[PDB]
Amino acid sequence: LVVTDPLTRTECSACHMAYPAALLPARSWTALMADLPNHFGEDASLDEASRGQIESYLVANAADSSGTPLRISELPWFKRKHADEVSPRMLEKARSMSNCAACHTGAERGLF
Ligand code: HEC
Ligand code: HEC
Repeated sequence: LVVTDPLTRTECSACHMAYPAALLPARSWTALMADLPNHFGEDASLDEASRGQIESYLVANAADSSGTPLRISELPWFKRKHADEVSPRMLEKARSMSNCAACHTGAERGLF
């Protein structure tokens, strides 16, 4: 779906779309939030209080929440579904499978 949390939407849309919490399990969000200085080659670090607040939201709304991958793009379903649907040229043009909006026009609205 859609990141509604203002702090998360603000801090985590700085270099890419704000990935919805529901897309990763809690342990993956915790892992990512624990090493923001070394976040996929970039320094995404935050002040501690903010880090904990964002992490709490992500964990509470995670894929395995009530009611260790680091990438959505490495999940079993993701690999399986995109293998059929994405040409090598589509991938070349989008530059990375992380760039959901290059292919999904409604990504920022939770529409895939
Ligand atoms: C720039 C300084 C960044 C900020 C701030 C945040 N992220 Fe990031 N993220 C960044 C890069 C360079 C990448 C790799 C992109 C690529 O093409 O390989 C990522 C990737 C992610 C991912 C993985 C996407 C995927 O392939 O499935 C996630 C889940 C992610 N980032 C989350 C995330 C969060 C929660 C952030 C705020 C704390 C955040 N990112 C900030 C660069 C930057
Ligand atoms: C182009 C290079 C793409 C990028 C980058 C991402 N996606 Fe994608 N996705 C793409 C296509 C052509 C399709 C098939 C469309 C169809 O209706 O059949 C998809 C499919 C999905 C789906 C649906 C999965 C299913 O159960 O069938 C989802 C949920 C999805 N894509 C999500 C997604 C995310 C989160 C991305 C960034 C991390 C992302 N996609 C990138 C093409 C491309």
